[PDB]
Amino acid sequence: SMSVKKPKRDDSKDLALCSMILTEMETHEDAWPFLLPVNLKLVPGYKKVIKKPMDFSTIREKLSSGQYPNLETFALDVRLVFDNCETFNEDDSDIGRAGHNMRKYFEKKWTDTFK
Repeated sequence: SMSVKKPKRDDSKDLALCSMILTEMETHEDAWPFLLPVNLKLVPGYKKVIKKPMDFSTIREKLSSGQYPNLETFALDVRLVFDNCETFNEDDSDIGRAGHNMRKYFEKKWTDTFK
């Protein structure tokens, strides 16, 4: 509350560390469904159904330009990518499996780097 704060966690390395995680997600062999925005002209139903599209290149641009206020808003966009994927793709599909795999890969790096 006013003049009452928990001890100050060092957040000075968070930007650099989120960048490293994102590099690792970018270079994963199963990243290909997520590297670029879904083409809303060429994929019927995507625009109407997925209210907040997100992809790794859009996260990269947001990260590089100071549009994440803190590490939690970064994680929320990464998770959005996988939530979108599950909304539109059957579990038993190459893309559906890719999304589950990448979400696992992310959540471990996230825990190991920050928890």
